[PDB]
Amino acid sequence: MENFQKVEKIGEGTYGVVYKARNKLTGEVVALKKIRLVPSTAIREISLLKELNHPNIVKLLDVIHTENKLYLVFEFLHQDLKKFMDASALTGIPLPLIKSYLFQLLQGLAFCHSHRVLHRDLKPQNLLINTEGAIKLADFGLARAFGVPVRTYTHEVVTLWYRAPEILLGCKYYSTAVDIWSLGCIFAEMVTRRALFPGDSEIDQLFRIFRTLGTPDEVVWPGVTSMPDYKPSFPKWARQDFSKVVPPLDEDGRSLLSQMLHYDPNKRISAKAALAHPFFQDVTKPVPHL
Ligand SMILES: NS(=O)(=O)c1ccc(Nc2cc(OC3CCCCC3)nc3ncnn23)cc1
Repeated sequence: MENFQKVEKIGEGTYGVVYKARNKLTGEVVALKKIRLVPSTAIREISLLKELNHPNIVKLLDVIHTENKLYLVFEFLHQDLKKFMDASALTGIPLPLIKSYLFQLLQGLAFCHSHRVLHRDLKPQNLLINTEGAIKLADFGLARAFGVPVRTYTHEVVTLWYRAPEILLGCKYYSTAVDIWSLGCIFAEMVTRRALFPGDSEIDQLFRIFRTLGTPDEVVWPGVTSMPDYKPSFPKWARQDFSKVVPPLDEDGRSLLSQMLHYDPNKRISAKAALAHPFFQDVTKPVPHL
């Protein structure tokens, strides 16, 4: 900590407070995360994350494990997608910039997924943007290293809006498909300027998904009915049209979105396949206003 002069609180992250800080010796401006907790397995896992380098992954600069405490030092980025969505809500983020952002995030996912590393907790607050038009994923890999709690150290409720249905149904093992689900949710929210599934409990989250995509059954999701938290008693809603769900989105975007939101994680499109989808045929990289 003392190697760093705290500039300001960015805010309270999943695992502890996050600060903009300056490296008092190198001049480097960084995001400093204190990890609220020791454990040798978290140490070796975090150490593996140091090598997982990609232009759309927030760079982990250093792990500081001193005085039985853990700090992570990241590349600093000045804005998150939530702030940027809020800032541009009168008109929406332009479609070419949505496409650029989705394309870059899928490249980041594809890279981490090829190394068997998952995010598990994608959300506008951990998608970070710069002035060169780049978008980057923050906190990749941390969930496996430390977990995902219900509440933060500060009692802020962790959001369920981007949680994949297999998680809500009590899947014990997560696949890369959970990140594709979240990213699809974020894609829809960029387009409509409304969260897709703003649940405020697990059942509310599940039943919001169900009311939009239809209650899943054995037809669309082989094995759904034997999942831990599946209840035969769930109401059986019918699916709605994507035309009604994400209106302005064109037929390519709707078609991609549909594949990122398949119930069965095995049927859900991979980041690699999604990058080849016709939706990206005219992708470009605009500069955002910021
Ligand atoms: N002003 S802002 O748009 O809210 C914003 C958002 C994000 C940052 N930077 C940030 C934030 C961050 O974690 C966030 C997660 C959500 C709670 C606040 C900390 N991790 C990071 N790694 C590199 N930059 N960085 C700075 C400002």
